[PDB]
Amino acid sequence: DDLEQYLDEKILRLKDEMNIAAQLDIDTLNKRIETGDTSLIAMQKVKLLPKVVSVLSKANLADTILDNNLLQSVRIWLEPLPDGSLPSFEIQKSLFAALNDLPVKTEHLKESGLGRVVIFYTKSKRVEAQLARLAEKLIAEWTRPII
Repeated sequence: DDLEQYLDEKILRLKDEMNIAAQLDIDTLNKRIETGDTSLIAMQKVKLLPKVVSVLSKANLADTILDNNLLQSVRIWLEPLPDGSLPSFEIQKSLFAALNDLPVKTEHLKESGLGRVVIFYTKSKRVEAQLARLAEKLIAEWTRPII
């Protein structure tokens, strides 16, 4: 309960770091676009990805991850930009593999916005089939009646 506050703060700091990385990468992309300089490339998310995968993979962190809406930040990494473009394949595959192991429920999808993003992955022509089908399996599962 102070052990539980320490876990919360640790997940909340990752949540912030993920959002800062995503915003930095968007700034870089916009600059690469404005200037046409292809030596500018967004790297903040990929540098942070190993930590995100590590944390998301820890069984005893599931409750803290789910209770602190870390899936919101996961959703921000996955979500399409307004032109419809997606993060790299490596980010998609790493995040979806990590989500495959988390006990996600409808309430988390609603609160994080992840539900509508995972649905988008089931439909977008830009997504590799293996990930589109995994997205379709996960959404069915996460929203299942619960016998």
